[PDB]
Amino acid sequence: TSLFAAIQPYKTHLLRVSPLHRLSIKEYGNPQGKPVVFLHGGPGGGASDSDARRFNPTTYRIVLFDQRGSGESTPASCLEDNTTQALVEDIEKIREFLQVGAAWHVFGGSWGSTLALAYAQAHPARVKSLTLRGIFTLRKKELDFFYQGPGSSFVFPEYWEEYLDPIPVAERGDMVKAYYERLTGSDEKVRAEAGRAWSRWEMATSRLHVDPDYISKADAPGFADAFARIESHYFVNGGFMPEGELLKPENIAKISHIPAVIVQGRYDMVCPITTAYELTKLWPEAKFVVIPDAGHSAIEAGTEKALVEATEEFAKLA
Amino acid sequence: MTSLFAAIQPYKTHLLRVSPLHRLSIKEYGNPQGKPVVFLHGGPGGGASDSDARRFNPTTYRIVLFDQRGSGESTPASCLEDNTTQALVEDIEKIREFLQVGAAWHVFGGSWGSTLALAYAQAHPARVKSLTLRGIFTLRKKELDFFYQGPGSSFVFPEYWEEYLDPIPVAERGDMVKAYYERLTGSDEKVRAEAGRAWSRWEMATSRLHVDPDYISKADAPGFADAFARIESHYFVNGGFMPEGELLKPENIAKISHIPAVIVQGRYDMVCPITTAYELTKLWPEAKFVVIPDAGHSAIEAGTEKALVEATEEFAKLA
Repeated sequence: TSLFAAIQPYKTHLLRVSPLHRLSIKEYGNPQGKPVVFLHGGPGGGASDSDARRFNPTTYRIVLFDQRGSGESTPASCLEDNTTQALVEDIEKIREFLQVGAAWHVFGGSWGSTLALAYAQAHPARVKSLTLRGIFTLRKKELDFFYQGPGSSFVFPEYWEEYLDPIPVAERGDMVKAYYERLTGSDEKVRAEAGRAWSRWEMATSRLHVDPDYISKADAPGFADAFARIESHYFVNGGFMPEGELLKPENIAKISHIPAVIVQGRYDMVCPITTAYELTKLWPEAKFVVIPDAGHSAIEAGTEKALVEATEEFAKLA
Repeated sequence: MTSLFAAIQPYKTHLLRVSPLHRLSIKEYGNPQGKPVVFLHGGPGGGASDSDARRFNPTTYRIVLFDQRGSGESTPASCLEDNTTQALVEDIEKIREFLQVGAAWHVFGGSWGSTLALAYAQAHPARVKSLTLRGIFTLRKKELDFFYQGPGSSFVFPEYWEEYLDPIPVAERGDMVKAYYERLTGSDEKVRAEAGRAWSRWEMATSRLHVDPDYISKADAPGFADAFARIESHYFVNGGFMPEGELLKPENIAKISHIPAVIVQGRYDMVCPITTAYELTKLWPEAKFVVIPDAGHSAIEAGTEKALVEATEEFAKLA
């Protein structure tokens, strides 16, 4: 493995960011190292100790946190005031609170790359580098390809069937809305059932080979409820941005000078390579790394290796 | 390191007239005394090659290869006149009798070849000893739209998708297949050549898990590319000359449900995605399903090929 040793944090924090929300923040590695912030995906997936393993513990001050309503951040599964703009501002609140300094490296995959791009475009001076994987910009066609069909539905038809099951046929015209309404409804069984099914779909389609250890995560109600509720919340709302906002030239120009690597699995069936590719066209300064036998996940062998190579190289930035 | 039998040349070649127009090149390999098997190449319009004979034990099988109308060495090259599914189906029968193979034979086909295999078996189930099928393709609208129209494979191979869109003015992009067909059958020769290359390239680029430059260069062969694209577009724009979903109708699946069969399907087949194969297995549970987790479309994907030879080896036990 190209992963550094398993590692526990040297400090944990609880930072209030609104009268409602409270973010769990965990610092790993060298307190004197180069500051880097990890943005977990989902949205609503939360971070874990293992995500700290992609950064050299001697070189980096590694900052992990769980975005609103996810992981250990409170209140769990809370959809009130849980928007892209809020999350973007939260990263800034964390940056100052931890006194990391003026700028830091940023690391994100999937929804994490969405937040990274939104953050960098809103505060390009705060970003030393961008290590991006499984590019996701929440465009309609992106979400339709995965949640609506036809799309990934054709490559994983057996799981697609499972995913369609909780939704009456008449409502199948908008899967995300149909799920969101159940995930936010008053009936608890359906909300749990919908959380599991929604989550399972993604777990089952996240790697080249179907991983039963990935799939069983949907059977954890704690994870599945927040994961599904927050995902469906953002997705049904277009990530609270105009269509294609992140890919507009005027916005790409704000971050075109920021040292960057895009690492993308060729067979990513959650966030297909067309989005990443399109980004590379708008942003040729960025380094493009396609993994020919990897799906979506960061732990695909080739993706992981390239990711660590990115953090290693970016540590040379002054 | 391969499950392929040795490279092999035919012991006899034939030219069989099947219409006033068409004339099929037929090539026999292996043991004249062996169990008869007919290989149906894909495309449609791709033609067969000597290498396709390598999936059958040369001691055990009488291996019959032929190029379907207008493809390969069959004449006239790239001819779209009287080139339909029904005609191809009847051709297989004309070959069967002509070669005096006997009452029945094994059938082997992938992609368009599985389409022809299914059509053939449904029309003459008594003539089929077994069915070895790969990359299932039944020419449904959603199948053709997923690959040629988008969104679909377009999302996984965006750089090649762009190349494929390029020859077509954007106002015509609403129906890619018709826009291609009209160019592929137009009077302007450059456009026709250009369209043949681009259409063919798209498929070559998307046919294996790893992009194979040796596959891709085949589109740069105008001889191949012109017939390949013309015939593909011809059938596709015509729905394979069958009602929507004809092959998958229960009453038709019932005609072949008893026929020993194996479906071998690549999980990441981006030309003929696994949903079709999967749906077939639901209608046809008697059939043996083999999914290859790291294979795309092509028969030569490592796992697909291995499973294919295992199928011919096992089916050779059939009395």
